[PDB]
Amino acid sequence: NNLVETTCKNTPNYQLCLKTLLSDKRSATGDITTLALIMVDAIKAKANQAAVTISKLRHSNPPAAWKGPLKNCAFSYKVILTASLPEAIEALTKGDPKFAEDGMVGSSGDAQECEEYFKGSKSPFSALNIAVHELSDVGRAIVRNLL
Repeated sequence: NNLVETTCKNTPNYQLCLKTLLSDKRSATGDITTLALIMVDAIKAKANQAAVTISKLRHSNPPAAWKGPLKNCAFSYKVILTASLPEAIEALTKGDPKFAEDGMVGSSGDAQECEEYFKGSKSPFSALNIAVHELSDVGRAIVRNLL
């Protein structure tokens, strides 16, 4: 709480860090490594739901325009969920920060690149790409205190 506020001040989105951490029961007691894992779980929750939305979009006769971007975005979310986030969870739980930052750098890039494919058109799940990107950015900054 004291630590939560201070932790969140050292991030590029103070309000998103705080709304995210204060909404999880683990933040009251948790040390900063716990705050890091709470963020990673929030990125994961949004990434899982983007993956679901993409699948639903691709199998329901999608506009020809969305077909490339959705294909590509499906893969980006596969990388976030089965590589980047598990690694960052590995590194916080049993390793060292450094690699968590790598996984948060990755997931932030992948979520933006997915959004970028819709540029010049209407983007079907913008709030979810932006949330994954911004949560990952907050996450990056938290792990970057640890170093």
